[PDB]
Amino acid sequence: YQEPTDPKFPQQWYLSGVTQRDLNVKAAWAQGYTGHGIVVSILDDGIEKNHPDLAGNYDPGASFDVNDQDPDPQPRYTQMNDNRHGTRCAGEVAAVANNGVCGVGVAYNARIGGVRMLDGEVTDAVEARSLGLNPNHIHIYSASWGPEDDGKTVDGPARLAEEAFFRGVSQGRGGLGSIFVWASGNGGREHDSCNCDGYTNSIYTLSISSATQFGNVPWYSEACSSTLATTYSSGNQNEKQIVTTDLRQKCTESHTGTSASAPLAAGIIALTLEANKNLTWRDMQHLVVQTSKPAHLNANDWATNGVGRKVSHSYGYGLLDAGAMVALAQNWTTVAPQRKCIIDILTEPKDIGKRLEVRKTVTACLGEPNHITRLEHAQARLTLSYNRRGDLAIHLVSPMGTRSTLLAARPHDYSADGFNDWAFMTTHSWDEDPSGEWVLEIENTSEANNYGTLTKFTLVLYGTASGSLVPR
Ligand SMILES: COCC[NH+]1CCN(c2ccc(Oc3cc(C[N@H+]4CC[C@H](CNC(C)=O)CC4)cc(-c4cc(Cl)cc(Cl)c4)n3)cn2)CC1
Ligand SMILES: *[C@@H]1O[C@H](CO)[C@@H](O)[C@H](O)[C@H]1NC(C)=O
Ligand SMILES: [Ca+2]
Ligand SMILES: [Ca+2]
Ligand SMILES: [Ca+2]
Ligand SMILES: [Cl-]
Ligand code: NA
Ligand code: NA
Ligand code: NA
Ligand code: NA
Repeated sequence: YQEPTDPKFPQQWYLSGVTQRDLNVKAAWAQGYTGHGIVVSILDDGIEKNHPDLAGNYDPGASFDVNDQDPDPQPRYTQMNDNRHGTRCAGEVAAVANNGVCGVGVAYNARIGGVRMLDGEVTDAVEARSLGLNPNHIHIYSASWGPEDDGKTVDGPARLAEEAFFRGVSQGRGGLGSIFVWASGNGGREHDSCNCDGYTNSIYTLSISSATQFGNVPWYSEACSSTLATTYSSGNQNEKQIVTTDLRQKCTESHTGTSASAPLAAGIIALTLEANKNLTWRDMQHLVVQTSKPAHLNANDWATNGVGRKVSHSYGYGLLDAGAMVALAQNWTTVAPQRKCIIDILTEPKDIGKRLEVRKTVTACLGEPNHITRLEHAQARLTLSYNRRGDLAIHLVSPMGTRSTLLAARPHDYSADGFNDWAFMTTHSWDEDPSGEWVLEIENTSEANNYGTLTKFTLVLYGTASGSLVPR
């Protein structure tokens, strides 16, 4: 195998590293996987389709302009170069290799397109038409943004966009399901807590956080239980950043944030899909859980879950490992159909006050076709009132003892509107048996005499009843 000759490939440290601080992408290339036949679309501010490092892989069938309602996602050029982000992300996935220009994409033989959707008012219809673009042609969608990362917003897909997620994972990709890759957020300095973002908090999105070059949690990172894994991105000014294509046929060395991590993951998922085109949307999440690597990622919350895997709210299961992903994909056995076990927990509303604990022992739908012995995602769908929402912290403990943070205190969130059937999601109990005692903890982290009431707690379990591996 001959590594790329592109002039900035040596600067793509998160691919070309020889120090083991990389995504292990060369190992996938050397197994023969480069993204050939796979189609990825960047949901963002447009894509410079004539960029010298994108044109050779550009796919009009992976593109649309939902801001101006036409097929051409070319960015709107401005003095401040506002609409450059989709072009940066596109090159992360699929910049052309061995052509003397900039660097390379993770999946440098994949086809790449973009939906111009963020350069205008982002409505529910705009979101739905983007998520649902050409779902039997596009395999993988990459989205780096969501509701405001101000540390005080709770929002997610409205009805059309949520319908687009369900249609995508159910009928998309010939019934195997669209793969939606999401950035978990850039709200770290606002103390944002990313289960409050219903896009990354969705089970239908494969959610990705960031690590700095020296292996630390970047200033912009949001911790939450819905995240599944990590790719490298930017950090402090002694740490390198992401190197990729830029607007006006240029090359940047200063692409940053969790919004630069999701495209790298989308590229790795493209290599993995080339290795096994029959993988379902759930299969892909299983592969990420099983192959991602905690080693040398620094966090104070690494915890071993009930099946022996280390998990962090900053990093999920750790750094994506492209060589391991493509190796495990090749002989992967499709998972069983998804079961869903609904458990209404409360027998009466509960005052929250300073602290509330709710304990319930469940059988996880024993005796039913939705019996789950092998968990995937779990949700605590909560309806509660509180006088100042950001003073709340919420934890969920599984029968195996895994403590998922559902919500951390958000100092800027002054809302008195509480949570209205908000489906807080955790990935940290993946492959555990969910039968037994679950514990929900709601705590007032402030010294103020805050008040409110929990009126509904639905525990929703997803998973199967077959196929488990020996614990790690
Ligand atoms: C270098 O940085 C470049 C600068 N760039 C500027 C533009 N930008 C940006 C602009 C707007 C933005 O707003 C948003 C805001 C949302 C949240 N939703 C919630 C539902 C709401 C409609 N409720 C109802 C009841 O009907 C409409 C807004 C979602 C997304 C979103 C959705 C999808 Cl499916 C894919 C992607 Cl990608 C984003 N997007 C997020 N980001 C990102 C930064
Ligand atoms: C894809 O997986 C399904 C489910 O196991 C199987 O029935 C089908 O034969 C597979 N298709 C290919 C082309 O391998
Ligand atoms: Ca256009
Ligand atoms: Ca190149
Ligand atoms: Ca956020
Ligand atoms: Cl469902
Ligand atoms: Na965000
Ligand atoms: Na997700
Ligand atoms: Na444990
Ligand atoms: Na149990």
